[PDB]
Formats: sequence, C-alpha cells, structure tokens
Amino acid sequence: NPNYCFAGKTSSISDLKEVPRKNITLIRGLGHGEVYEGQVPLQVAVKTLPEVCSEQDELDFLMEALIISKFNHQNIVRCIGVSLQSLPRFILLELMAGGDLKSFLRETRPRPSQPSSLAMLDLLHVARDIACGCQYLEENHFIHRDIAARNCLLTCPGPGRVAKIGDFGMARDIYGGCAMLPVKWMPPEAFMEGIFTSKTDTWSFGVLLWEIFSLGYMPYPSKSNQEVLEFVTSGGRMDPPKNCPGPVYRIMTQCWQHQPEDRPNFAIILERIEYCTQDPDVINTALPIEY
Ligand SMILES: Cc1nc([C@](C)(O)CO)sc1-c1cnc(N)c(O[C@H](C)c2cc(F)ccc2N2NC=CN2)c1
Repeated sequence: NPNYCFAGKTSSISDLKEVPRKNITLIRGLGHGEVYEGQVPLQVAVKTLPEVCSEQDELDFLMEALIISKFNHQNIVRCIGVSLQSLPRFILLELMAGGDLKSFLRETRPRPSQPSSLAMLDLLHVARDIACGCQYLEENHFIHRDIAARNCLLTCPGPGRVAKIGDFGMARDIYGGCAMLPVKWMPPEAFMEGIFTSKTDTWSFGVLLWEIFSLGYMPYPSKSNQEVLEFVTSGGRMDPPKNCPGPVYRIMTQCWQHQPEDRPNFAIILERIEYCTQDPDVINTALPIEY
C-alpha cells in the first residue's frame, strides 16, 4: 500500500476514514471519473474511480484521498471520508453548493437584468480566500502546481460565499503529456526546466486573479499554448481585464515577475489584496455589464 508525507506526519490508506457503503446515497451527476452529489444527513460530492481502470489510476485515486484528508484549513475542501472497500471506489468531499469558480464567474457576470450581481468586493473576497489557502500550502511546503479557477469551489452562490481550493490532481500526478500541462498558468522555469517551488503557485495565483477580475475568461485570449509559451518567455504579460482597478492589476504583474525571487510570497499577496479591499477607488469601480 502507498505512503504519503505532510506537515511532519506520514500517513497510509489505513488512516483514511472508511464510510460504510450502505450509508452513502447518490442523488445526481455533477460532471467528470464521474462526480456525483450525494448524501451520507451530510451533503457530499462523490468522486468515483472507474471500475475499469489501470493500476496507476488506482494509485493516483488513493493518493488524492490521502492528500486532501491530510489538509486542515478553511480554504481547502474538506474530505468527509472514502469508501474504498466497495466498487466503484469513492472519495467523499464537502459539497460546495456554489459550484466551481470558473462556472460561477461566467454565470454570475453582471447583465442588464442584474447589473450589480457581482461587485469588486465579491471578487476581492474570492481572491483573499484562495490566497489564504495558498499561504497555508506555502507554509506547509506543499506546491499545488495548478492554481486555476477551474480548481476552486464556492460554498454558496450568495454574498457569504467562501472560496476554497477543491482539486489536487496535478500535485498528485507529480507526487501524461505536453498538451495537457496547464501552460497558461505556469511560470517560465516550470514549463522550461520542470522547476517547481512555492514561487510557482505565486505565478499561477496571478493568472487566477486575472481569471477572477475578467469574470471567467480563458487566459491569454486567442493565444494557443505554444503562443503563450513564446509570449511569456519573451516577457509578454496579459493586459488588465476590463475595468480592472490599477492596484489589482499591479498584484497580477508582481505575481508574473520573471525571476521567482522577485515574486511576492502569499503573506505579501494577502496584504495587497487587503489594501485593495480597503481602497474606495478600487471597490467603488463598477464591473462591466455584459449585454
Ligand atoms: C455542486 C458543484 N457544481 C459544479 C459545477 C457543475 O461545475 C457547476 O459549478 S462543481 C460542484 C462541486 C461541489 N463540491 C465539490 N466538492 C465538487 O468536487 C468536484 C470533485 C470538483 C472539485 C473541483 F475543485 C473542481 C471541479 C469539480 N467537479 N465539478 C464537476 C466535476 N468535478 C464539485
């Protein structure tokens, strides 16, 4: 059986909390293995392992269960348990009713029928929440490798929403091909040398900040992966999202410094997000309204 190390402790599949299969009920599909909304009552998201899978798929599934179960932070999705002693195997997560951040931004964009559905403060609160999760990973020497809007979840659709990092698939893989690496979220030393440090997540966080303030656009509009690689290697950076306040765009450009040592750590990023949150010239800026 495979082992896993985090925050000074080694853990094994015996440490995972096995939930009796009879206590688990599936309600509906959420998306793709398949993920279901379920109940244990506790509302859960059920990640399934296909019964027809390779031995490497099984080890990856067991590793992601160990990774998420060992985290303890308000901005990282909770693991309620697993159901590994029955087929198909399950990983049971905290059900984040707000869904994924990329879909939430796309669906909650201000429109004429709702011109204030989202404000600069909502986006700053999401950014702070994920930066708090990243700071926890940084201080525990865990490198995420795929900080992106698609990998973040929201507790609810409303103003009290809390954003959390919900996927650890890329980190699990490293603990396969070029066209699958998230090159649009990677710093130059990562896509060129395969060097990953805490400063890799800083660069990716800058890209997530762009995704958030653009309200869910795909980074580097109209550029392919090779074009992005050539652009970023040459010193090219994204333009500010539409109506993005200068102090927020400044955080993105600091996250995208070519030298990893010139990028801020997450403590500095949180200080800057907090300053943006306090600045009336920032939070009083209206987001664009999509006709
Ligand atoms: C309730 C809910 N609604 C979602 C939609 C369908 O994407 C709409 O936002 S995700 C979601 C949803 C809610 N809570 C979860 N714990 C969850 O975990 C799954 C494994 C997940 C975690 C992520 F970090 C990113 C994507 C996904 N999904 N999403 C689709 C397949 N895996 C998904």
